[PDB]
Amino acid sequence: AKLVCYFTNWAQYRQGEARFLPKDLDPSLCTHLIYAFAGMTNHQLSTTEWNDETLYQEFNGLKKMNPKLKTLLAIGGWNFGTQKFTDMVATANNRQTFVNSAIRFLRKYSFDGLDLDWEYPGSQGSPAVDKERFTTLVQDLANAFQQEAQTSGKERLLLSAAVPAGQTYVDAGYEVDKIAQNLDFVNLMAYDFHGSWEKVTGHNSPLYKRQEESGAAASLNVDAAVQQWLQKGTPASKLILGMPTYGRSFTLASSSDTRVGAPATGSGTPGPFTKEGGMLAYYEVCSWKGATKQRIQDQKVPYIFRDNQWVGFDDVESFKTKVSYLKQKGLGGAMVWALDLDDFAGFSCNQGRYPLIQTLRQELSLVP
Ligand SMILES: CC(=O)N[C@@H]1[C@@H](O)[C@H](O[C@@H]2O[C@H](CO)[C@@H](O)[C@H](O)[C@H]2NC(C)=O)[C@@H](CO)O[C@H]1O
Repeated sequence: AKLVCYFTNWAQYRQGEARFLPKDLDPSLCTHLIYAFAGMTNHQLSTTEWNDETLYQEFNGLKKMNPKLKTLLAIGGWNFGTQKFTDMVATANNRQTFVNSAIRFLRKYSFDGLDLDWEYPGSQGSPAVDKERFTTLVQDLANAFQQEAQTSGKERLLLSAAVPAGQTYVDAGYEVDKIAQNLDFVNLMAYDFHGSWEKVTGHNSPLYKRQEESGAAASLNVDAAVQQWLQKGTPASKLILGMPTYGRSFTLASSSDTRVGAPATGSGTPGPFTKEGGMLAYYEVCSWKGATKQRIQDQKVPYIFRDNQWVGFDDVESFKTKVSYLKQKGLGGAMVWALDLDDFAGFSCNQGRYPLIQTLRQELSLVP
């Protein structure tokens, strides 16, 4: 089993106990640690924060403590958008520039691989031609990594990709069968199924559908996303089930209608540490004062409300349920977004450090 965990290079800017610093990294919590995010300049891999080089040395320095650990560098993410990917994959020449830059960069900073997080080929402004060009990029990287291993005698760089759960994005961007041949593993982003971009409440990461759902909505759940990627050609051993350590929040139209599917007027109030309306870290809801928590019966996940604020999130119980699920489906492991949104310092939830991610590690039988 794998436990793939994302580190984010902006968590260092949160205040107080929420500030995530190198001392908060645990070399043996996860099997694979992915650094979010690198960017791109002139079609070439590049840093995005002023101290990335300092953090790269910390990050890969964990491997001194746990020599089994593998690290990857992720390029892209939601905010990065698509234009730079589109421009880089538009020609073989530009892809070659990128691939060669990536190998040099990963070796320079001692990363064990690259995680592609383009959100997404064929969507978010990216043209339809990018579906096949993404296939080619994946093939180009895999083949070049194989070649460099032969030339250098070093262990081959890994290639993974973070991929969407929703059929609209999957079919617009991903030749699933083809890319599965070349990716070492596939990080399924089985979250953001619902959120405050919708005008009714819905859970960030439900395992199964609700009875009231039909049509496309009935596939906006973890089980459907997993089965989608498997049936479209991803080997189970390569499919890594993503898990969120955050929830998605809504302001209710009325505090007297708190159902799943109740009318919402927008994002929930920003969290005191995360300061982003529409999401909250686990540590911002795990002990939410004066709130009312219950479970969504068929979806196997909790929601919590307080006055006109409503939040769908994951807890220890839902993480256990999801690991039981992934094991039943024979998947390659779990992935988690993100280290810094769990109660990494044990300051809020009275459940110790990393209560959610330690649950994943325990349920996968990966405890040192
Ligand atoms: C692998 C993965 O989940 N990638 C995406 C993430 O970028 C995204 O997290 C969001 O990243 C933004 C930067 O690109 C941040 O500004 C934003 O705060 C952050 N949101 C959260 C809830 O952490 C995650 C989660 O939505 O999903 C992908 O879209």
